Amino acid sequence: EKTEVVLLACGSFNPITNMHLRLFELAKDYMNGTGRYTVVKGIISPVGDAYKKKGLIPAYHRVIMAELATKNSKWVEVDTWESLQKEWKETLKVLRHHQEKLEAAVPKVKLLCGADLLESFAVPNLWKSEDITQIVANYGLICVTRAGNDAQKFIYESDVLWKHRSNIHVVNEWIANDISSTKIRRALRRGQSIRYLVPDLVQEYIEKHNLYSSESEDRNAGVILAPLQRNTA
Amino acid sequence: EKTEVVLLACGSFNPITNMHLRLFELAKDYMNGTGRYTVVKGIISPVGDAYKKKGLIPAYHRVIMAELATKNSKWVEVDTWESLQKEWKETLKVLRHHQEKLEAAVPKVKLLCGADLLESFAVPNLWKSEDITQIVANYGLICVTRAGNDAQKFIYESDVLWKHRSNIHVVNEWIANDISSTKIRRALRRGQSIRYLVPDLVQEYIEKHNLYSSESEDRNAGVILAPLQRNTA
Amino acid sequence: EKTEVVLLACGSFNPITNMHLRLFELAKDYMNGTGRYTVVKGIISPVGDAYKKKGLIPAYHRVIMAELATKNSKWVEVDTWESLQKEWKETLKVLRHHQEKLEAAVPKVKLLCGADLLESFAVPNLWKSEDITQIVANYGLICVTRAGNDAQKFIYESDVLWKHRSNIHVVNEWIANDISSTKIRRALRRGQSIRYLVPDLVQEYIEKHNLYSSESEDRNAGVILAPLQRNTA
Amino acid sequence: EKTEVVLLACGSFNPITNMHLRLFELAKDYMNGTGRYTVVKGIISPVGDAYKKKGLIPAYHRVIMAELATKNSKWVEVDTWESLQKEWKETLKVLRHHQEKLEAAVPKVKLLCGADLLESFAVPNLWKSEDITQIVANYGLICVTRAGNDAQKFIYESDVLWKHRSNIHVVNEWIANDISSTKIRRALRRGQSIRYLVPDLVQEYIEKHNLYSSESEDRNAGVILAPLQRNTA
Amino acid sequence: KTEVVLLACGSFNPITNMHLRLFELAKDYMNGTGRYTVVKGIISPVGDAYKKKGLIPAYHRVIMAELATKNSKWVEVDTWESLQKEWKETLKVLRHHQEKLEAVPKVKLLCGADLLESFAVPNLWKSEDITQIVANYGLICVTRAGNDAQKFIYESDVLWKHRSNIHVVNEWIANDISSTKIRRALRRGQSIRYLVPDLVQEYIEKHNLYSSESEDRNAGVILAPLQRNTA
Amino acid sequence: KTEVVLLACGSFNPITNMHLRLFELAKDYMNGTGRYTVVKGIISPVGDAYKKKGLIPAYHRVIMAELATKNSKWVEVDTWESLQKEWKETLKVLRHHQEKLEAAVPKVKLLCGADLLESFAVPNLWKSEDITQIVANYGLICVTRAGNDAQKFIYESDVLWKHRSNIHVVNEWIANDISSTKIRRALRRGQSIRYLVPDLVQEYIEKHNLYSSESEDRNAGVILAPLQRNTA
Ligand SMILES: NC(=O)c1csc([C@@H]2O[C@H](COP(=O)(O)CP(=O)(O)OC[C@H]3O[C@@H](n4cnc5c(N)ncnc54)[C@H](O)[C@@H]3O)[C@@H](O)[C@H]2O)n1
Ligand SMILES: NC(=O)c1csc([C@@H]2O[C@H](COP(=O)(O)CP(=O)(O)OC[C@H]3O[C@@H](n4cnc5c(N)ncnc54)[C@H](O)[C@@H]3O)[C@@H](O)[C@H]2O)n1
Ligand SMILES: NC(=O)c1csc([C@@H]2O[C@H](COP(=O)(O)CP(=O)(O)OC[C@H]3O[C@@H](n4cnc5c(N)ncnc54)[C@H](O)[C@@H]3O)[C@@H](O)[C@H]2O)n1
Ligand SMILES: NC(=O)c1csc([C@@H]2O[C@H](COP(=O)(O)CP(=O)(O)OC[C@H]3O[C@@H](n4cnc5c(N)ncnc54)[C@H](O)[C@@H]3O)[C@@H](O)[C@H]2O)n1
Ligand SMILES: NC(=O)c1csc([C@@H]2O[C@H](COP(=O)(O)CP(=O)(O)OC[C@H]3O[C@@H](n4cnc5c(N)ncnc54)[C@H](O)[C@@H]3O)[C@@H](O)[C@H]2O)n1
Ligand SMILES: NC(=O)c1csc([C@@H]2O[C@H](COP(=O)(O)CP(=O)(O)OC[C@H]3O[C@@H](n4cnc5c(N)ncnc54)[C@H](O)[C@@H]3O)[C@@H](O)[C@H]2O)n1
Repeated sequence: EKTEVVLLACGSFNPITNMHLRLFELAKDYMNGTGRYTVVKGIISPVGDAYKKKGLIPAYHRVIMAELATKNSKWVEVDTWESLQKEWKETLKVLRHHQEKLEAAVPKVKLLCGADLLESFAVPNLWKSEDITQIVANYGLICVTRAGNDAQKFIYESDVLWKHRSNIHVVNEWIANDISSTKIRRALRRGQSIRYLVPDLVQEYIEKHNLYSSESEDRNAGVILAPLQRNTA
Repeated sequence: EKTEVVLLACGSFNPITNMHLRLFELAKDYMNGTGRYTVVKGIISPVGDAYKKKGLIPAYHRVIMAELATKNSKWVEVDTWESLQKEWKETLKVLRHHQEKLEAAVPKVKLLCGADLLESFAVPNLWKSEDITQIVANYGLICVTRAGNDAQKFIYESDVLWKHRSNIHVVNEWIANDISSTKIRRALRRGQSIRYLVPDLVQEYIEKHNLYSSESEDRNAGVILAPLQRNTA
Repeated sequence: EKTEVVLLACGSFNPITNMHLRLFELAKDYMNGTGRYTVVKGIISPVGDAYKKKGLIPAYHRVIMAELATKNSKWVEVDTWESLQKEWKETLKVLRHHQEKLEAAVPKVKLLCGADLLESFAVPNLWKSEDITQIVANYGLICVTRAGNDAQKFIYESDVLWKHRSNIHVVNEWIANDISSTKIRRALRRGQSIRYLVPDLVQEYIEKHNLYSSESEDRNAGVILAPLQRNTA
Repeated sequence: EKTEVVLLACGSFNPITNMHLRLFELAKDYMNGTGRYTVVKGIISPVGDAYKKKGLIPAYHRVIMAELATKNSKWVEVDTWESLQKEWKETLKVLRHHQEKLEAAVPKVKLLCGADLLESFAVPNLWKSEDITQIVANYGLICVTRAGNDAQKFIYESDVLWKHRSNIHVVNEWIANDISSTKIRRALRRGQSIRYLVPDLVQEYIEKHNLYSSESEDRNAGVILAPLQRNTA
Repeated sequence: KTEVVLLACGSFNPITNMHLRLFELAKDYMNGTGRYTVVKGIISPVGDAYKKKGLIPAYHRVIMAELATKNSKWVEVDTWESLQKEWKETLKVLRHHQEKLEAVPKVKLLCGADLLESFAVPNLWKSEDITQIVANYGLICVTRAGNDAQKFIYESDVLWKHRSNIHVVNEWIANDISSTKIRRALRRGQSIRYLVPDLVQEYIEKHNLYSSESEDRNAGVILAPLQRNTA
Repeated sequence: KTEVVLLACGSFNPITNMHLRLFELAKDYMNGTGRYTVVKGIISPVGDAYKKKGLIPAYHRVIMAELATKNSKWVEVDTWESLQKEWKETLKVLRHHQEKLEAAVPKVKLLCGADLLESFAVPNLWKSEDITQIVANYGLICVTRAGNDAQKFIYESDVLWKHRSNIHVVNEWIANDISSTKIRRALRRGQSIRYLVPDLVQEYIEKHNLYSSESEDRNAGVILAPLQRNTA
């Protein structure tokens, strides 16, 4: 009766934090709460290094931190397909990849994300307009956020999003958590504690290997983010 | 050279969450960061049932969760003295109890709190005025908050806090993660997940004893908060 | 397939304005837009004089203004049942009266209101707690507003509303209005035009009978609102 | 004794809405209210197609809607001069034309506008600086807005406007209902009701001719707004 | 062109650059409409009978006001209200000054939005006093929160009805040197140089006028207006 | 207890009660920490080579600064910077004054508002090595009403955060925003600026009719010296 859903979260996870994990908890409670869906699985998909984002450390490490973070998760797992791509892959292709994989009574894959990601649809050249359309019309978004009217507004201001609003589920986050990866790296560079902001095993892995520093933050400096490069050219 | 410091936090811890542990980490980085102090220990002291606060579940439950929460901490521990007293004890007595206990070169106990508690100083009949003075003049306050200017202002607006401002340290939390006990109890009453908001051992203990509910929320309904009863009469 | 719905707006309509009529258009588009409902009728039900609200003019006139306002509406009508009650009737009973009437495959009546009304649920004694419960659980509320996180938040802070959140639909209204009856009456007493804020026929009816003045505003001065008097005593 | 005044509003009126008409009502109450003026007429002057604004439908439709909107008004009418010119006309010329036309103890024509228009004086190349000076110095400006202190600040920040401020009247709208033309088109594209947001005859005219759509919104896409083209090149 | 006399009542406990600033702002504004001509400014310190918490001796407040205006061509201090052994309503102070001028310029009350909004504080003003002040004299209300004052006026049928006699003067230079904050600064021994005129600063320092003790004067005592009007 | 000298660089166009208030606030703060003793305050107006739009002749600015502090027991004016032919970096001004004191030696600290601090992010306005040296070897006493604005600006910058022990954020609780810009605007419109600046500065401006639409246009279109030098 209810539609089975698989939550897919793409992102750089640089590094993964408690907020990324909360995203799944919140979305699951929300989708299951509607009485219309059954969340069967969650997937964390770290982006490959060809994404070229500034300060992005090696994919293998981000994949290991995510596995450590979901070690004790009964329903959330890590998928490495994206991390292994020599050519950065569009989110639309990742969704397609996962939907097809499930096909091989079939659960539907929905993109799990936050407000920022939804709003980035308006950054020039970051997304191919046709991609935005197929993502909302054929897959769906589960957008979690502390600024719900911020997202509702953004959806209202765009004809394509408004038209497919039935597939964009905005999930309010009442507990104010804004544990960004960027503030974690900043904390690490300064020798500050990040305990209780990221799983214990992740924090331990990061400190053991000094993964984050001024130097790592410099990776890809002056380089153009893959999507931008490819959509402008 | 450096003044050694023991950070003490009184509160209901109903229940303890990642945020209370996070307060300790933050306060310690800040105090050690000044170069003028060395934080040798943190103490979590749950309030005894005589506090009579609404929704306050039994102290043994709150103490065990706080103990489970700090089990894997190397410097934060729980002290049960206050929870075991038959009569509710003023924060100043708790600070004094602990300061004396250390005398037996001697570390200074300092109160660790959020802006809310600092602000509660103005609540009529909540604090004896000589208490506030002794606390800030003889012990000290380490006030952690996301609303820095709020606290700075509160201090600026009181002749006494301002006079002793050198003994009051406002610590800014740039990684906003406000996991209140109230929001946790609300989530629990609603069957929502609190995974990653509190230590796994705390969650497991909450689950096993089905701790928070509409009925628990009702405890002490209509009773008058202990310090209010005492200071009024 | 789709659930048929009848929207019922209770209120003083003192006087009815363009925003009251907008409520129906918005709600209808929203409900039919979900693809899960079919709005078959709108009902404006002006409150009887026994409600005793300060400044409330005779019900006969409020009913006439509502009739004139919906003269050209194909689906929104006026029901006088409430206006004729010698004893003020609780909204729950009005809802019940209309649902029973429909039972003579049966459409469901839902209360159409704005966020102000939803929030009035917290005014001490204004609403019987069990009434609120039965309204959200057995009928439903379609709440329109320019402050949706206003309403969303109000629902999140109440266990009973949250529990029945599936029966409460928040409809964002992006075209920022704010045309309260109270400001229309203030305008009239000041001899200001209210054309284009209310239907032409309503404006003309008001002008012809000098309905609103300082005298009309004093009606019921010093009298307690019916629900308050009945729930307190 | 009292200076007679003719309020003139230039604009695209694409489409006209209840808000554009309320604007005249408010300004009239204000100007007459001061005891120093007598408003004898209001003129809506739709901009011609040569303005080249994106999404601007043909002037005949906009003029007709505007006439339908004012058919039932006793003092506000539509003037077509501006729209009949082959070349887009500077607002100052439109004002001059009308002042001259009245000289055929003579009423003063004053520009009637919202805050948006006022603030557009800062847009690079949108207005020749001598035009601004002449408009405010020789005719006058009646600025109706819900952001009164906003308009006041904009005037304070400009030497030109401040110097002639006695000829600028900021009228506060306390009964806000910002029904922008942009939001009306947005609603039309989406099949949403606009009943009670525009005069019934406008609404019916739009509906009979299916006026707004994705296609109309594209008109002049990529074409440079006439004033910009003129004052730049 | 109507001649206007700006009358400012209040504690001036102590007078600050902001109070003086009020006159300059109002003058430029009224004179700027072309419909008026400001001829004089009168600072009138309230008498000690007002009984407001922290109010120091009128002798000092009068003296500081005089020092503040010593070099003022058009603003002066009127010690009448101060020498009143019985606290006088603002209306009566306006009358006193109107009647004094006829022995003809119109006296208008100069003030801030606080004072205007205080019309809503229970029993602080006799409603007929409000009506007569706005109706028969006029308010020149200076403020940084202009919409604060406009909304307050819009919300009251009485003030609205007399809106033409209530001139709201915006002040765009965000400065709010309240007396309260000057006292606070002095109790804590911080400098207030450049927030009040040099002579008032020097006067205050030389006599250690403000303190925890001076702040406690009249503690627990009801405000004159509140007493008279409630009983 | 470390002896300190507060040095304020800026256009001072014109100086107002607020710039003066800035010194009083910082000195009270610094002395109140019980770790410092503020011995002197120096106001140093930028030279005309700054080329900032609306910047009137440096000589007038210096004189108003002198009149403003004529009665100041501890704050004085220094024309060295205004007399240089080429616009001088703040780092060089600080250095020049620290070297002048060396002739138990007092430390010169830059006194500024949040704007200047935040200006560190303006592209090409400051050499990054210059920022590091100013904060590491001299220090910043930043006065402001938006304390969290500044605290946050510091928190977001690794170099500033790193040297935060040398950056003191002093909260101004008595809002006192008398910007030079608003003073010039008021004067152009003939409004009174009495009690916004010291009486003597006010009298001087009046006597010389200093600010006008015309002066406000000085250097119109000219690129600010730092931006010019750092882009080339
Ligand atoms: N297909 C395309 O054209 C395209 C353009 S960008 C893009 C993908 O978008 C991603 C960008 O990742 P990133 O590093 O910028 C983001 P990051 O990895 O930090 O975020 C992962 C997810 O968590 C969300 N999130 C983060 N913090 C919060 C919070 N505090 N509250 C609620 N939600 C939160 C983010 O919006 C995101 O959806 C990449 O995976 C990239 O491949 N696809
Ligand atoms: N001595 C007295 O007169 C007196 C009056 S009240 C009082 C004591 O004060 C306590 C009040 O406890 P409670 O249950 O209300 C508080 P709770 O137990 O929730 O808080 C514990 C501590 O965390 C702080 N804190 C909480 N959330 C945050 C946050 N999100 N960010 C930063 N800091 C935060 C609080 O200020 C407090 O210091 C009691 O234990 C009581 O004994 N003493
Ligand atoms: N059953 C009870 O215990 C109970 C308590 S009060 C109550 C009923 O509640 C009603 C209160 O009526 P009233 O005069 O206070 C309200 P009014 O008649 O002014 O409003 C009618 C409806 O329009 C809504 N509304 C008005 N303006 C807007 C706007 N600008 N934007 C969005 N929505 C708007 C209001 O929320 C309301 O739902 C009465 O009918 C009363 O009988 N029932
Ligand atoms: N002369 C020039 O150099 C010059 C440059 S632009 C210009 C003219 O200015 C015009 C602007 O056209 P447009 O498309 O923006 C007209 P639009 O139809 O959008 O607006 C008409 C008027 O209503 C006002 N208004 C709108 N909404 C509100 C509201 N919600 N509350 C209060 N007031 C409101 C607007 O500011 C405007 O004055 C054009 O007609 C153009 O010819 N003249
Ligand atoms: N007649 C009555 O019923 C009545 C009630 S209160 C009253 C009189 O009202 C006065 C209240 O004096 P007080 O001590 O409370 C006020 P204070 O003396 O501090 O203020 C004097 C004036 O300056 C204004 N002002 C203050 N700060 C600002 C600012 N930052 N910006 C712009 N304007 C500002 C105030 O509103 C006031 O008009 C007294 O003189 C009292 O006699 N009369
Ligand atoms: N060295 C470099 O690379 C570099 C780039 S810009 C620069 C210097 O920075 C200066 C900029 O001067 P300017 O004319 O832009 C600023 P202005 O002269 O107006 O300011 C003087 C001082 O007052 C502070 N201040 C201003 N308003 C307030 C307020 N309201 N509250 C608290 N404090 C305040 C300012 O930050 C500044 O430190 C110049 O002297 C210039 O030489 N150095």
